Amino acid sequence: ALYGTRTHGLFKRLGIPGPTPLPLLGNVLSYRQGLWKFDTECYKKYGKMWGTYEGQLPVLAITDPDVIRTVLVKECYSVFTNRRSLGPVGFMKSAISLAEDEEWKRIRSLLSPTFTSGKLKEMFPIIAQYGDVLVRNLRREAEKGKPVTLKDIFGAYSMDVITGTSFGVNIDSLNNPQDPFVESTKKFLKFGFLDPLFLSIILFPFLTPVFEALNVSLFPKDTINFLSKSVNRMKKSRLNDKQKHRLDFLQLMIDSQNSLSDLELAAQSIIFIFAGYETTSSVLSFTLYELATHPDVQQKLQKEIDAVLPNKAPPTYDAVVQMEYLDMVVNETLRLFPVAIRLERTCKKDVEINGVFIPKGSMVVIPTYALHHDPKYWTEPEEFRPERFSKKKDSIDPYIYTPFGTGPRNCIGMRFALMNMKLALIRVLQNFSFKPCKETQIPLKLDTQGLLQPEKPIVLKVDSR
Ligand code: HEM
Ligand SMILES: CC[C@]1(C)C[C@@H](OC(=O)CSc2n[nH]c(N)n2)[C@]2(C)[C@H](C)CC[C@]3(CCC(=O)[C@H]32)[C@@H](C)[C@@H]1O
Ligand SMILES: CC[C@]1(C)C[C@@H](OC(=O)CSc2n[nH]c(N)n2)[C@]2(C)[C@H](C)CC[C@]3(CCC(=O)[C@H]32)[C@@H](C)[C@@H]1O
Repeated sequence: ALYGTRTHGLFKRLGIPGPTPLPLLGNVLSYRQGLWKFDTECYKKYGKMWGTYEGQLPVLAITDPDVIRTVLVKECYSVFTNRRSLGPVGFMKSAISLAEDEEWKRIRSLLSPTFTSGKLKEMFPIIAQYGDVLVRNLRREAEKGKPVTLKDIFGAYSMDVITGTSFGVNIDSLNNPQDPFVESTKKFLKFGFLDPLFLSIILFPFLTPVFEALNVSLFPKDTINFLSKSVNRMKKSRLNDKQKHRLDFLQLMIDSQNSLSDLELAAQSIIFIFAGYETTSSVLSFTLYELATHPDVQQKLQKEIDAVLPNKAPPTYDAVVQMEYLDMVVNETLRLFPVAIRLERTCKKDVEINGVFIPKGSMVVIPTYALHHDPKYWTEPEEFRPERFSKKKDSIDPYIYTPFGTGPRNCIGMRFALMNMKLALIRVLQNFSFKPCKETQIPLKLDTQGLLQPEKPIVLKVDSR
């Protein structure tokens, strides 16, 4: 009867193991140690499948590849079409990721042409120009002999490529410390699942219509207002530029208007900036950390770069995407550090998952981090071994290794993100070597809040070649 406990007997009734939930809270306060940690410990303790509660919301975690393939691929359109229902977001409900069902299919179908093979190849010289700025700014920090905080300069690179390619504007995050775009992303859900507003929605989902009527949002009003005005400024500039320009992300949405509302257009732009910034920055920083602590891998990778691009030859799109050892290094980094930590799907109706009848509205979790570190699938899972992804080896199971997800709801900017990071890695490894200093944290400790990120900022010594 009590509102805090109505569903907390479900998994016990179904014979599904899991940690005993607390009234009102469920198991959500166990997230405070980091979702990567909670999922791993539930996996090791309960096995192939376990259940938890976010407030009263039942959460079923699955690790079997075939069950994962059923949820993410086979029954996506019919059952598992959307992820969680976030809460009060305002107009950001129309963002491609947060849109649901047929509205999501339409928006994704409209935006997907942004990342065709031709469009990725077309925008590659824009990314290469920022790569030149990256090497030069990095040499400036290197030649003082002092260690380099990677997220400063690679965050600026990550924000520059997503801004220059999508909106056709060079905001020059790399050369303008105090970048309003970078700082606007910082306020969003700092405390993660310990965020008071987000936690109140988890405990009391019926508060969402109340907060929507009050224009309260999980997104910071300041961030939303700055990015919307920025998008609208670049938009008006594009309509007045009596000159040539790419058919880019911004133009694609402008074309949809002249035949997508002003708010919907802002929502897509805001999501692309959020999804593209911290992800690309973190993975680049994780990769260089692993290369600095594995100098044999760093040397071998530099040898492939010099063989394919002799005499510091500028990379081409084809060169970037076809360097085998570079691909394995990036894949192995994403195995160790899948920054989204897990995949989530909502049951839009009752469904039987692996002989288990799960009610409508429940959440299914694919614990990407736990599966990436599972010794059942990877020998010595904590070790950084790019040779795991050798083309000569057996094919990697696409439902165990899910750093970008799988199925119709997977990462739409996967190839774009892989091109950005590989371009940056080639250019800096053509010019520099990376090694740890006294200020480097070895081994790397993970934060407990939000995205998979280091507890302390990664700092490395950078020497010229
Ligand atoms: C290394 C960098 C990146 C990682 C690890 C990453 C990871 C992910 C993951 C795990 C998902 C969820 C897929 C699923 O639920 O099955 C996702 C979705 C998404 N990503 Fe990425 N991503 C990255 C870069 C980017 C970039 C650069 C963009 C923008 C250009 C982007 C835009 C999106 C969008 C829009 C979605 C939602 C797709 C949808 O719901 O239809 N991501 N990403
Ligand atoms: C803001 C975009 C959303 C809502 C959160 C994302 O996360 C971010 O984009 C960065 S979170 C952040 N950046 N800065 C601060 N302070 N927090 C996640 C977690 C991920 C990294 C990229 C993909 C996806 C979908 C599935 C996910 O796993 C999320 C997007 C598309 C989401 O729709
Ligand atoms: C799926 C990723 C996780 C597990 C949930 C996220 O939530 C999403 O990413 C929602 S994306 C979506 N919801 N509905 C649809 N259609 N797409 C949260 C809540 C957030 C928005 C983005 C950051 C973070 C960490 C701290 C949080 O607070 C969560 C990620 C990194 C989590 O690891």
